[PDB]
Amino acid sequence: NQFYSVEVGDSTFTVLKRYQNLKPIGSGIVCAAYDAVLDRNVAIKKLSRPFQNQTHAKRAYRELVLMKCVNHKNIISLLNVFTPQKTLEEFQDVYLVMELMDANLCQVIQMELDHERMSYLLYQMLCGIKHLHSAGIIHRDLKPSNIVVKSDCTLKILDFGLTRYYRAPEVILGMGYKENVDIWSVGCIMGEMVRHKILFPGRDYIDQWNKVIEQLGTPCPEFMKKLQPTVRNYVENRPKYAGLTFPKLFPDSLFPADSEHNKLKASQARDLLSKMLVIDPAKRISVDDALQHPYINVWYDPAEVEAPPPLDEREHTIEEWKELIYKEVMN
Ligand SMILES: N#Cc1csc(NC(=O)CN2C(=O)CCc3ccccc32)c1-c1ncn[nH]1
Repeated sequence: NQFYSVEVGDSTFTVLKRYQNLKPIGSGIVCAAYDAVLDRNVAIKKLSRPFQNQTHAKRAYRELVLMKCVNHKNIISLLNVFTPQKTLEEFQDVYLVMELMDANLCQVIQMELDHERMSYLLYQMLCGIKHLHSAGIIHRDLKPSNIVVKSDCTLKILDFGLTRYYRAPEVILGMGYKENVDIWSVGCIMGEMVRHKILFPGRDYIDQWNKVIEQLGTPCPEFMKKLQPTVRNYVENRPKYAGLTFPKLFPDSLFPADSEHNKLKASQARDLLSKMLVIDPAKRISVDDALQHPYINVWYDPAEVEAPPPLDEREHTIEEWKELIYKEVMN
């Protein structure tokens, strides 16, 4: 038999013999191992009875189908998909072996970043988001914990979307959305790279909206009327805020600006934040326009952005789901 069992913290990883010296980075649970066939490190993800519920089964199938479908240098790639269980009656675990990077984007927010590396990181996030939007996939739940970094600094994205600090007002207020809903989430990550404090740290959905209007200000009347009247009632009732200007939100001291190059790049950065951190999606800058911003466009590469783009969203019983995933694991 090809596999071998190894104990890792709580769970028992029973992987192939090609993967050796596993190291835990979990929560699915994630292990970092060495592939002996490919001669390089990989990331193994144990899906523990992934068909356990519709939320689990729907996302896991979504993450399966899309990764073997999509192929980008900013969305992590699948290298091997397998299961130790031979039959469907025995089927219990799905292992997703996929490309390994060096660190998490949270680990990066704890650091001082020069404009050169920061604007390149952000550029990369936009490239993947753009390419996802061209497949008809809008992420929505974009977060740093779901973005991985190499010591390059090259960037890749782990998940495909759908801790809540990075969701857009329209997502929070159930308005319905469009492509540029991921420009909000980036502006939350960019501003966090600056402050090092999380921008809108709300304990609940209602509490999080307060931390938006305190800093940015109560959105325009034109925006208000597009809401669910029942929800619109609540927002129109909340106190009015003048909304602090972006120099006051991101003061001089935050940015590295000792040289003239840095001084210019600091305003170009704040000019970007100001366009991304907008409450009304009708006034919020688009991915296409953001890549053309003087801060970002210095990295532009059509070979990456304008790359070729590559089924439904249905309910299934957990008996129906099982077979569905097993089918796509056996491929
Ligand atoms: N799936 C998958 C993954 C494919 S790659 C990857 N993670 C990385 O590449 C980088 N990374 C982390 O992110 C967590 C911290 C960490 C420590 C040591 C080595 C890599 C990582 C993951 C992952 N790590 C944690 N959850 N998911």
